[PDB]
Amino acid sequence: GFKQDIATIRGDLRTYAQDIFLAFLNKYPDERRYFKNYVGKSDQELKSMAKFGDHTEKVFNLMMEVADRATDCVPLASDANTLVQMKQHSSLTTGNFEKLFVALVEYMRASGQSFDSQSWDRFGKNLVSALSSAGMK
Ligand code: HEM
Ligand SMILES: Oc1ccc(Cl)cc1Cl
Repeated sequence: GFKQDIATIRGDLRTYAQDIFLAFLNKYPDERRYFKNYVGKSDQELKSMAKFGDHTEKVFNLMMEVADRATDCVPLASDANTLVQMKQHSSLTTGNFEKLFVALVEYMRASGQSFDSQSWDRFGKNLVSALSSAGMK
């Protein structure tokens, strides 16, 4: 279920984080504009860049913390507020977050694996509502 999925992802965080983030940029290539140092770089060039692995791992570490603190895939308002008030997220809208979660669920459905992809879709929908409520356009 969702709790096991958090354990699965955490066990190999850097690989899942890189694979899901690339799946996101591949599905929505205009989103790469927010990551100016990743434009025009192949996947293997990205993996040679320290900050690509560091910043993907830390994004997914936080995502897993927010997922773990949720009740029945409903995140804490405090965690939504953290994501809205981050300087790095100042120009984002809830649509950016929805795209990441559409890509994450598509990755889980395409994987070998028994992810609870309905729960990740729900968690994403609930996190979008919490982000709006915390003031994200
Ligand atoms: C639940 C979803 C997300 C979480 C948990 C999250 C978390 C984070 C974290 C922890 C950082 C700082 C990483 C570090 O300094 O090492 C970060 C930076 C950033 N995030 Fe997010 N983020 C999320 C979604 C998004 C989305 C949807 C976008 C844009 C489409 C975005 C754009 C960025 C950008 C541009 C940075 C700074 C890039 C950099 O300096 O490397 N994030 N995010
Ligand atoms: O390194 C990252 C991976 C995913 C997302 Cl959404 C943002 C950042 Cl900075």
